[PDB]
Amino acid sequence: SVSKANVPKIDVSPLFGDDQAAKMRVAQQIDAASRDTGFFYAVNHGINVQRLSQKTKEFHMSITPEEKWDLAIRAYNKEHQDQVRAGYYLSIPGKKAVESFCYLNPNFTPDHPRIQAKTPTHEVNVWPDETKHPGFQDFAEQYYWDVFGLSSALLKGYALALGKEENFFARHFKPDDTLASVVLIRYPYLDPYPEAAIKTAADGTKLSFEWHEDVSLITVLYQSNVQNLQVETAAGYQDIEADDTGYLINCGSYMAHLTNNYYKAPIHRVKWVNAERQSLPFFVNLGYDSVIDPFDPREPNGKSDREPLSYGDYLQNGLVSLINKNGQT
Ligand SMILES: CC(C)[C@@H](NC(=O)[C@H](CS)NC(=O)CCC[C@H](N)C(=O)O)C(=O)O
Ligand SMILES: [Fe+3]
Repeated sequence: SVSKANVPKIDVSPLFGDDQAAKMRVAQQIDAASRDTGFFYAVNHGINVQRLSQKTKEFHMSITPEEKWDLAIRAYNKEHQDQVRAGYYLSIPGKKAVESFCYLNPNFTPDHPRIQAKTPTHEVNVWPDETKHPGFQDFAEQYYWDVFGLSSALLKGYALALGKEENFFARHFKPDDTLASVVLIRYPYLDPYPEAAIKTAADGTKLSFEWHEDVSLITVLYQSNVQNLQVETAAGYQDIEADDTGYLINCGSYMAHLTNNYYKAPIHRVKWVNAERQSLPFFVNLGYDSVIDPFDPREPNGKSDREPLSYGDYLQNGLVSLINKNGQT
């Protein structure tokens, strides 16, 4: 018997306005969800997720093996030594079902100083041919700033929930240097489904992706309406209900670090379900030199003995660790 997680639906629209009391009431709900299971659904977010799902589908279903090779990250293409984060992540027929496309800050150009200095985790996005995928790059770049704006509002709610001024996190979340990423993940229907892409958990559950903590400040996830996520609690894993109109929100391990585990990074995993579906996370990352002094909301003085962690060092070590533990995606 698997129980269902209590994932509240929070109306985040006051975070875009100037009703300070209404923002505090949103902040309380974010606090409550972050201290409970760690997940909530953001509703009334203003983002056209229907156009998002349709444009992502057309891209996933029309891209050819030739274009996948030309866009592949260096894990699949030795010629692309500079693409570690951005590019296409190929499925392996008969072996690996999941495939995805990842892109970073569109402001990362050859003219960008972080690219000029060859700073790790900074890459220039690669895109498919415009004539083969008309308007895809325009949609994708626009979506990046749409979810950026939504994430900036959410960070105001998280700051207020912790008793800080509303720009506590958002001041480090800037369009010119953010390391945030969009990942357009396809989970295909396959008949027969390759058993090499199905992992069996310790409790017998069939998984597509094992347990993990998110490498992020927060994660802003859209998924199609197929139930798949489970969150770990002390009483075991609980199913997270699907909702293809809202964004699912949770903290990453950088939030757990700076709050002295007051807001934990929930451990979650992906159940195996043989169904064509989408998973579209936006990983809210700060700048390479972003540092937030850790604090403890439990203590009256808020003092913490945790070392400040440069976000760039956190992100580089976290992305490598996630590959070593859960595998190349
Ligand atoms: C759980 C979902 C968010 C999704 N999993 C994921 O997106 C998993 C676990 S959070 N994330 C990753 O592998 C890290 C991708 C980071 C990205 N390439 C970058 O350079 O920033 C899924 O459906 O598998
Ligand atoms: Fe995750």
